Amino acid sequence: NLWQVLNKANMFYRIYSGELGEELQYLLKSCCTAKEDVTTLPQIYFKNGEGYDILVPIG
RNA sequence: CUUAAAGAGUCAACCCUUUGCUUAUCUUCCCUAUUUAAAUGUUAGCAGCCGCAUAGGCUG
Repeated sequence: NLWQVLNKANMFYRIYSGELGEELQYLLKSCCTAKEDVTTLPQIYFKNGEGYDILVPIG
């Protein structure tokens, strides 16, 4: 699948630095998005100096 | 307010059987245990006889 080919011989960094094309850089980055959901995830408090931040640790 | 917050692992059982660790052995020679000295500590608390005494006295 795409997971094997993008992960050997540093192929994801090769598409990321555009040795195989800038329009491919676009295709890669079109899939590289940040989708967010905080349900069923741990939510802890970390001290940031006179206050706390709710950190949601993702692996 | 801690990768916070939350959670039933349950069940079941035939390890079997078999067997030759035998064989032969020099332990061995050696040689100073020597010398003293208070048993003291009263070292015994007896035998009769005068008596109701297992109270108290006397006799040696």
